[PDB]
Amino acid sequence: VKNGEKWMDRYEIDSLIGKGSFGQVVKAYDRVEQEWVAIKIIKNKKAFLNQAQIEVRLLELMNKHDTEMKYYIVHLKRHFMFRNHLCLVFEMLSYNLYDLLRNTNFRGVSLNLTRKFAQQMCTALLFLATPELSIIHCDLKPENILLCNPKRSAIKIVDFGSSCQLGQRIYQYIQSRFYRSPEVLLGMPYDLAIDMWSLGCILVEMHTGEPLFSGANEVDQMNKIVEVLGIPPAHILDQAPKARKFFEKLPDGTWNLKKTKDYKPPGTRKLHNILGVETGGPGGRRAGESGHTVADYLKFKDLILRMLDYDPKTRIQPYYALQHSFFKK
Ligand SMILES: Cn1cnc2ccc(-c3cc(N)nc(N)c3)cc21
Ligand SMILES: [Cl-]
Ligand SMILES: [Cl-]
Repeated sequence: VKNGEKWMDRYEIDSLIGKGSFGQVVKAYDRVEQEWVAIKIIKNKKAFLNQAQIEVRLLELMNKHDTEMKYYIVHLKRHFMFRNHLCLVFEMLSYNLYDLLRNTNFRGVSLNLTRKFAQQMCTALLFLATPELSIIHCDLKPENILLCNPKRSAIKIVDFGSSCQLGQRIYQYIQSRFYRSPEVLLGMPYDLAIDMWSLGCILVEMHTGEPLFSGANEVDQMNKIVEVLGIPPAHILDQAPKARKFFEKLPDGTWNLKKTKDYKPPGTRKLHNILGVETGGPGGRRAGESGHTVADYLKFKDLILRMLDYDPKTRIQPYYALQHSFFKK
């Protein structure tokens, strides 16, 4: 697709904004509404088309529920078929939270800005947890959270390409590795709690600048999690189909790691130190900055650890996250 190209007496293609496995996204001028739009053009291949059809049904499903909380999700304006490609038309948005991290030279944004992102994302998750919706994003990460305007801190989630309703799971290998939940790593059946896990991983990374758990593969990933959170509870591992990819069961001291050729011991890389709760924030770089008091850090550490609960049934849901002391006055 070239700049200038006109479609159906209606769309004037300008440029490529984004590319994907799914196809590509372009900045186009809508001649009818008299405004710029983002067009997500799916490749004319069964695989992407079928997955894109599910994205469109889930977005259309969301647009049917007018309430406060639906406005944290990219608005699908319309979709249509053209030159044998499915095309999704969305409102134009700005750069994503990865680029934002890139721009801070991976030094991270303030606890104050992290909080504003956190509250918006928790609100999105509460909206998707609507019983008649019950949508699991399955690919929450900085790159899939966009700024609404480059001047401002308003954010919106994008890419429902992997999304599925509760009990419409297709693939068991889902989520970006860095943001993959234990349950999905362990090959267990997954609910909306995996997005909360991802959100935990994301918020820490927005403030520190570096991923919380940057596994180079699933075995690596699980060890970097164990470094911070220790061994997962017996009852979770007893039920896990891929427990034995990572751990070994014995009679006494039921569960332990499968050591390879050599990370820190289980639960020793304390989140306390990762955050720099008592040491002036990440790399001490927040020493004496306001809204970076130890009281402020500890509230965040609590909320994050509630988000990184190993147990998805006791892991903090979105409603109770919004009512946390981290979001008070
Ligand atoms: C880069 N960019 C600017 N405005 C946008 C609006 C939407 C999208 C977009 C939405 C969905 N559902 N999936 C992908 N992969 C991209 C990207 C945008
Ligand atoms: Cl990333
Ligand atoms: Cl995925």
